[PDB]
Amino acid sequence: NRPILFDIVSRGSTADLDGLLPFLLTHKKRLTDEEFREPSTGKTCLPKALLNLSNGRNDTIPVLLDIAERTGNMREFINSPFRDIYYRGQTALHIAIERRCKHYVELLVAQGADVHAQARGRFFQPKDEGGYFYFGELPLSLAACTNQPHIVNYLTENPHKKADMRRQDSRGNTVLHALVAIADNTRENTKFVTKMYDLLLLKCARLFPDSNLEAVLNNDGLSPLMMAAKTGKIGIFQHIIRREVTDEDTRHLSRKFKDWAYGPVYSSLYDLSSLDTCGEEASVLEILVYNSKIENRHEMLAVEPINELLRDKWRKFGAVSFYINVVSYLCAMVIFTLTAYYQPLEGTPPYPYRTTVDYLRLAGEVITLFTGVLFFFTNIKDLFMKKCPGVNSLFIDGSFQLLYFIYSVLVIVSAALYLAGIEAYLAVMVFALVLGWMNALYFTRGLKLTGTYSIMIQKILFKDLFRFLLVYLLFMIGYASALVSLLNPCDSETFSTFLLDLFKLTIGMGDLEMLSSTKYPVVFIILLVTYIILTFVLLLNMLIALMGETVGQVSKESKHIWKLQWATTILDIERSFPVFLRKAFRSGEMVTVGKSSDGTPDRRWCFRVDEVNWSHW
Amino acid sequence: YSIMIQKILFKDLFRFLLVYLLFMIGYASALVSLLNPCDSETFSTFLLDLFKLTIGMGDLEMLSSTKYPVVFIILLVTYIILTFVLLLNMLIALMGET
Amino acid sequence: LHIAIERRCKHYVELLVAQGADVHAQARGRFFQPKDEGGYFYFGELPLSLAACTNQPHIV
Ligand SMILES: CC(C)C[C@H](NC(=O)c1cc2ccccc2s1)C(=O)N1CCN(C(=O)[C@H](CO)NS(=O)(=O)c2ccc(Cl)cc2Cl)CC1
Ligand SMILES: CC(C)CCC[C@@H](C)[C@H]1CC[C@H]2[C@@H]3CC=C4C[C@@H](OC(=O)CCC(=O)O)CC[C@]4(C)[C@H]3CC[C@]12C
Ligand SMILES: CC(C)CCC[C@@H](C)[C@H]1CC[C@H]2[C@@H]3CC=C4C[C@@H](OC(=O)CCC(=O)O)CC[C@]4(C)[C@H]3CC[C@]12C
Repeated sequence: NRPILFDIVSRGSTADLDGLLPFLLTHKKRLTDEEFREPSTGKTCLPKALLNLSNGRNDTIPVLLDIAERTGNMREFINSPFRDIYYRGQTALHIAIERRCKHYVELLVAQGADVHAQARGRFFQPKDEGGYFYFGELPLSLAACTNQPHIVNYLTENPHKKADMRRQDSRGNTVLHALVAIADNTRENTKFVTKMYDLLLLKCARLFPDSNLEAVLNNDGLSPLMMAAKTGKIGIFQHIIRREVTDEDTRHLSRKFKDWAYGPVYSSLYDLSSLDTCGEEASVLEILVYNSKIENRHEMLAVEPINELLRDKWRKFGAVSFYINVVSYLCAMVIFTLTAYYQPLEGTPPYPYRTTVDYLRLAGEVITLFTGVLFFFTNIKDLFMKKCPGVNSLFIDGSFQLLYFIYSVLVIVSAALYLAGIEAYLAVMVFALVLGWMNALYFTRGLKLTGTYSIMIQKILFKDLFRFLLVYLLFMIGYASALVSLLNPCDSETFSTFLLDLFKLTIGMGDLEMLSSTKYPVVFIILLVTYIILTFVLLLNMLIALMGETVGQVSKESKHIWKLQWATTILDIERSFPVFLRKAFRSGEMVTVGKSSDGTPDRRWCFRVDEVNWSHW
Repeated sequence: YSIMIQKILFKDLFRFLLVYLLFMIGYASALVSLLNPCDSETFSTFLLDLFKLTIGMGDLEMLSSTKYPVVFIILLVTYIILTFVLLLNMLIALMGET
Repeated sequence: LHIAIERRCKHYVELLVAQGADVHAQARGRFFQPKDEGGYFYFGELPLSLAACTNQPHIV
C-alpha cells in the first residue's frame, strides 16, 4: 500500500486515511515497515507530508501522528532518519524548521521529536566539499542560520525539551561557528547575522553565567573570531572586535569599553585578550597575516585596534632590532665576500694554516659555515613553529623563506667538498655567495621608501617574465634549430659554438660572420632578420607593456601592500624571540574595568586608543 | 621638466640603485673571486671590463683564462638577464608613474 | 572653572564666577599641549578660549 498511501498523503486528502488503523491492527503492520518506506532513500510518510503542503497546513500530520501513537511506535516513526548518502541523517524536525512553520515544530517537539539529531549528508556539507548548503548540522543551528528568531527562541526554552547552545557537531562547529560559516559580506546578510549572533550570545550568557560561549573551540582548534578572520568575513569580524554591551547584568563579555572623554577627544579602551598572544595560543593577527588566499585581508587589517597595536609594537622594539639585523647580516656578507676573494687556488684543499694571515682567513670560513648552519636551524624551527605550513606558504609567496634554505644547503655542501671534493668547491661556493647577496631584499621589505620594490620585483619575475619566456623560448628553440640545421660544415662542439655566437648576437654585440660558410645565405639573413625583428622590436618591449601594468597595479595599491609587508616583517622579528622575553614585552594594561557576577575582578589585558569627533554635541 | 627630473633623480633612481648596487656588488665579487690568475690592479682592470660590458659594448674574453668557464657564463647570463631585461626597464614603470 | 566650562553647564559657571573663581587661570599640563607635542587637546590654556573652542556661544 506504499504507492496509494504516498499518493494520498501527497494530495493532502484526509478522508482516504480512514480505515488505515483497523488495517494496521488486523495485519499488525508497523508504519516503519520496509515496504512502506521508500527504497530510494528510506523516506517515510511524515517527511513526504511535510515536503509538500498547502500554505503550511497539510492537515494530514495530526492524523498520522495519532495513528502512530495508537500503533505504539511514535518515537521510532517521528525521528526516523534518512538513509543513503545525499540526505543522510535528515529528520522531520529539520524539514519542519526549514519550511518556516512554527506549528509543526511545536507539534513534533511536544510529541517527542529528537532535537539533537545531526544531518551529515553530502548535500549538507560545505560548498567547497560538495554540499550546496551548510548550517552546522543541528536543528537550532539551522533555525539560526535561516533568520527565524521566533523558532530559535521557542526551541531554546521549551517545557518539553531544550537545545543547549553549547553543542558541537561532528566537525566541532557550534551555533556561532555555523552562523559565521554562512555569514556573507552582503549588506542584508551581515545585519541579520550580527543580530542573531548577539541575541544567541546574550541568551547563552544569561542562562549560563559561568561559561562563555565563544570559549568553545572546534576540532580545528579555532574560535568564531579566529574562523571569521581565517575565512575573510569582515562583516562579522569587525562587529565582534568592537562588541559593546550596554546591559549592566551581562556587560562583562563586551570587548570595547569607554575610558574617558575630554571635549572632542574621546579615548576608548579595547580588549585584546585573544587578539594578541605571546605564544600561549594562536592569535588573530598571525592567522590574518600569514595565511594565504584571504578575500579581504587588506580591509580586515585596517581596523581600529590592529593598526595601533602594530604601531606600538614596531615602536617598542621593532626598529631597535631591525637595524641590528641589517648590520649583522651585511657584516657577515662582507666577511663572506672577503673570504671568497682571498681563496688560494694553488694547492689541494684543505690547506695548512701556519702564517699570520691564516688566523684571519680561517675565521671567515668558520663564521660563514656556522651562520649557514644557524640559518638552516632557524628555518626548520620556523617551519615547525607554524605547524608545518605546506607548499602554498613557501613556494607561492614569502620566497625569501625558501631562498635562505637553498643558501643554507650550498654553504654547507661546499664544506663537504672542501674536505674531499677539493677541486670544485669554488663552483658552488661562489653561487652560494651570489644567492646570499641577491636575497638581501627581505631586509629592504621593511623600509617604507623601498618596501614595494622587493615585493613587486619578486612578483613580476616569476609570473610575468616566465610567462613571456615561454613564448620567447619557443621562438629561440625554433630559430636556433633552424639555423643550426641550415649551415653546411663542409658536431656537438660546432653546435655549441654556434649557439654561443647566436647568444652574443642576441645581446646586441658580436659580428655576423656565419653566413660566409653556409649555403643559401640570403634565406639565412632573411631568417635572422625575422628573428631580430620579432623578438627585439615586438616582444622585448611589449613585455614592458604588461610589466608596467603590473607596476601600475602595485602603484595603485602601494600603501596597502607596504602596510602588510611591514606588519609581516615586524611579526616575523617578534616570533623568533624566546617565550619569557616575549612575555616580558607584553603590551597593554591590566585595567579592572568590571567585576564578575560574584563580584570578583576580571583583570583582563586591554589596550587604549583615542580619536577626535566634532559632531557629538 | 626641471622639477620632475630633480624629483625623480633623488627619490626613484636612488631607491632603484640600492637594489642595483646589491646586485652589482654580489656579482662582481663572485666573478672576481672565481677567476684564477695562474691583485688590486687585476681587480680594477676586471671591474673596468665588466662595466664596459654593462654598458652594452666590449668583448667577452675573460672566460678563457678562468677555470669553470661554463658556470662563469651562466652567472654572466643571469646578471645580464636580471639587470637589463627586468630592472633596467622596470624602473621605467614607476618612473612613468611619477 | 575649566571643568565647569567643559561640561557645558552654565549654572555652575555662573556660580563659580560669582563666588570669586579666577578667570585668567592657565592650564599648562602636558595633556593640554598641542597634538604633535604630546597633548591630545589644545585650546589656548584659558577659560574663555576653552569655551570658544568648544562651540558654546552663550558661555562666551
Ligand atoms: C636575533 C633577533 C634579535 C632578531 C632575529 N635575527 C636573528 O636571529 C639573526 C640575524 C643574523 C644575521 C647574521 C648572522 C646570523 C644571524 S641570526 C630576527 O629578527 N629574524 C630571524 C628569524 N627570521 C626568519 O627566520 C625568517 C622568517 O621566518 N625566515 S628567513 O627568510 O629564511 C631569514 C631571514 C633573515 C635571517 Cl637573519 C634569517 C632567516 Cl632564516 C626573521 C627575522
Ligand atoms: C634568453 C635566455 C633567458 C635563455 C637562454 C639560456 C642561456 C643560459 C643559454 C643561452 C646560450 C647558452 C650557451 C650556449 C653555449 C655554451 C658553451 C658550453 O661550453 C662550450 O664552450 C662548448 C665548447 C666545447 O665543449 O668543446 C657551455 C654553455 C654555453 C655558454 C651555454 C650556456 C647557457 C646559455 C648562455
Ligand atoms: C652602475 C653605476 C651607477 C655604479 C658603478 C659606479 C661607477 C662610477 C664605477 C663602476 C666601475 C668603476 C671603475 C672600475 C675600474 C677603474 C680603474 C681605476 O684606475 C685604473 O685604471 C686601474 C689601473 C691601475 O691602477 O693600475 C680608476 C677607476 C675605474 C675607471 C673605476 C671608476 C668608477 C666606475 C666606473
